[PDB]
Amino acid sequence: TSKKDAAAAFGIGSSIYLACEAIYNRAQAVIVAVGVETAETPEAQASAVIGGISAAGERTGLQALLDGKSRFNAQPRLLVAPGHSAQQAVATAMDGLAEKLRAIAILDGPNSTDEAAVAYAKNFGSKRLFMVDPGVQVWDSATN
Amino acid sequence: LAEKLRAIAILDGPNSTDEAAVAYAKNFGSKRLFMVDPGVQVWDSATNAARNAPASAYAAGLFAWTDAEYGFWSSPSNKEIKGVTGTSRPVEFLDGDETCRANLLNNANIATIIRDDGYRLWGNRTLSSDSKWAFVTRVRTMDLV
Amino acid sequence: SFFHGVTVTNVDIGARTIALPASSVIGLCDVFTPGAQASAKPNVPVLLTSKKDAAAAFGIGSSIYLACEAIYNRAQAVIVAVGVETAETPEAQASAVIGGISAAGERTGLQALLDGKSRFNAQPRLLVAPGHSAQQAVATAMDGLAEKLRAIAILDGPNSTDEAAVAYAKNFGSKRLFMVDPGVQVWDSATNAARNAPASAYAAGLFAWTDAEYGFWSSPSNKEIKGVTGTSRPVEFLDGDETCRANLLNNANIATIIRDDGYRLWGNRTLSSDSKWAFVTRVRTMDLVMDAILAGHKWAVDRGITKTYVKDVTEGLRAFMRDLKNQGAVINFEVYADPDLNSASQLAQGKVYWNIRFTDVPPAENPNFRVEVTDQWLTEVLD
Amino acid sequence: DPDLNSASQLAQGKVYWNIRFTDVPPAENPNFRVEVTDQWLTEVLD
Amino acid sequence: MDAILAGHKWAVDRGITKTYVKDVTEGLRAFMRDLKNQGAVINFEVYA
Amino acid sequence: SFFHGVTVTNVDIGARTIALPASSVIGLCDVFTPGAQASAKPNVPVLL
Amino acid sequence: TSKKDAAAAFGIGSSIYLACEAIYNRAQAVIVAVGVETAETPEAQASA
Repeated sequence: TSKKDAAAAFGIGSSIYLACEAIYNRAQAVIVAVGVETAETPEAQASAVIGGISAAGERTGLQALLDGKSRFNAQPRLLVAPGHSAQQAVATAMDGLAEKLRAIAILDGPNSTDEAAVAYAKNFGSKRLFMVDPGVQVWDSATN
Repeated sequence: LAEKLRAIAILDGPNSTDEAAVAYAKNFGSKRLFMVDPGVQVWDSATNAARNAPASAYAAGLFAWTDAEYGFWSSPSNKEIKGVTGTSRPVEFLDGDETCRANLLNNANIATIIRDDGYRLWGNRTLSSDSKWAFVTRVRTMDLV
Repeated sequence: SFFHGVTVTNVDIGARTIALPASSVIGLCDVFTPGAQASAKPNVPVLLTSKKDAAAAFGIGSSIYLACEAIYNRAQAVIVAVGVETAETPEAQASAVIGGISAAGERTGLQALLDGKSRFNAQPRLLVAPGHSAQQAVATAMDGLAEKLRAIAILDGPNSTDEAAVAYAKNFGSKRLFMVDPGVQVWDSATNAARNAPASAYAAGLFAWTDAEYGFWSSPSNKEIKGVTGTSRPVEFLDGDETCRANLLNNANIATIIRDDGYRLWGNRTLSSDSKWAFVTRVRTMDLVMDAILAGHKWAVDRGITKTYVKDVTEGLRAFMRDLKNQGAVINFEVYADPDLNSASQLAQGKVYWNIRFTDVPPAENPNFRVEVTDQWLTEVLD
Repeated sequence: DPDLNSASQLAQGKVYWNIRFTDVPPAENPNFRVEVTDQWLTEVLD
Repeated sequence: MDAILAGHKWAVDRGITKTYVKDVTEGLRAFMRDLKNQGAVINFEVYA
Repeated sequence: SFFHGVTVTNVDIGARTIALPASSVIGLCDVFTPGAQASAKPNVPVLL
Repeated sequence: TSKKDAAAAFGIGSSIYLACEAIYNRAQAVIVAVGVETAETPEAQASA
């Protein structure tokens, strides 16, 4: 529920705290953040964000957002996986998850040319998908 | 078994070209048979890559979704298939051309997956030799009333 | 108990909204010399949206940048430009402009404009091959291409005498062919002199300017051409002579560029054999309301023919033509589901028929005035 | 059932009824027949 | 006959809408009315 | 299923307009002297 | 009836849970799943 709460939970400087910093600098919001461990390859990173169900019988990746109402009484309405939603597999997993929550899954296309943005937006056809193409250039406090 | 339970058996042919799928659907000349030929390409968590799904359980998810939102009297084609990152042997349907290989597959009473990176179904036809029962809406509603 | 609890449903039975597909995308295919200053491969389509982007893709001074400079100095349009390489013989130069398909199944020449919607979401409506449309081989393959895109393939005849243009326009007889005969004499800043332009891209910018200024239902046949300095082989239109040299080319379905300093387009007729599809306004408005309906009713492909389905397609089709009628595009209309075709057998096969009759706005190419003197009111100066 | 409910079968004690219904067909081919006429051109006079 | 011929060269490809014939006629009635109260004509009748 | 999809067809059943071909085009044939100042050939037609 | 019960009954990595994940990602339905063991010969896996 605050910017200091995200740095206390996920550590300051992580790639999900940098998304909570992006939200709390503009609005005063309430985030149900999942947080996954950093996988080795960018292929196996998409396994972590999509997730599924663990061997212990528990949802892991984006699927754990369905516990937002049963555990916090906060059902999410904006589904954001920043950076990983540019992959076709994660954006389709968040496509059907946005109908299990009646949420608006805010996608973001690839940061390449505009031809590769219309070719990416021609894959979805779903009414609960909002796509923001151009990559924002923001100041990094780590690498200055 | 579909005549016993009054169900609709959702089939799927091989992942070869259309010449091998039309020749497979000619064996079936009865209703309660729904053919979805082109294989859905889905992402696998084990190999961390794409996997050719048989695309028989994705039409079943589309059949079970349209009965919740629209109803059992509604055809599940022109509705979005979700969880799909593409189609093995991608089917062409450009604007309205009858020369496309999508309409050359629907004329064998075979539902297809047509859009760019495969995001909807295409076809209402069952594999029936009767002109009356050549609709998956009429077979689903007669067997339910 | 089918369900024990609250059932909140979204019925989704309303009428939809039909929009127009922007009517102003220009297909271009002209030669250029590829290298380090040109960032375009010599057969792929490039989406040029500005004058600086046409120079960064094809290079300054190329024969296709000079056609993009012709459009962007008159209008502000979207150019889907292909670009090709120079052939050694002009007999085999027409084969590179037409193209066809490659060894890898990729369309190369003018056929690459069919990828304009699948790649850039911009389907071209003006098919312009400047300089190469004077050959009959390119223009026959551009008319057949204009039936694939529902476009108006803008031609330009040879810059010889007027009989060479009448004999060139006799071959076609197609309603998607708009021909501008006299070659524009334009300033060339590469040689610091005045060259002769093929006068096809200058009429392309006139079509794309009136769509942004007066609408897609408006003929460009009275509007100014900006970039020119004159006209090669000047044609004559004096005041009101129906036997002028300019009017005899419009009578042979050929548009012209008439006045001193060459600043008017004159002619709104296609090369149509039928007198129905003569005006380029009626051909343009028909392809725009046949493509808005086709690409706007992709929601209604398996919705189920109920009584409220046909009633909410028609009332969403009536509102499309009504929003065109007060806009000025059509005069009146009559949208109605056909009772004589929507039988109980045709509905059972999944076939529903709708009729959209309408009248377009014809361009007033000949306003007559019948002036007379009389002595009817002569006894009115009496009190 | 009009052709089966006979007086000779009423004594058997077995009357017949028919349940017919017309199912909603999916609109798999929504044709549009759009034409350009010159009927309302005289409407442009006042 | 030359004021009308050289003064209506804007209306060569405007398109026949209801406001076109309205504003050519009512732009032509004002030309003859400005001739009537100037003294050139006595009366007029301009109509499509 | 002979076609699955939207079918927009222009039926093209209007009544066509007929125009008058040419009021006065004058065919001429009289003698002349071909040479330097005369740009015509002594048998081909010349549109004047 | 849910994705948890389809993974509790058959386990992840099973070919029938991959079918149940295909249904529950799109709809929310009741699945009567049988589940069989893998046969060696594919000529008799259809008989299984």
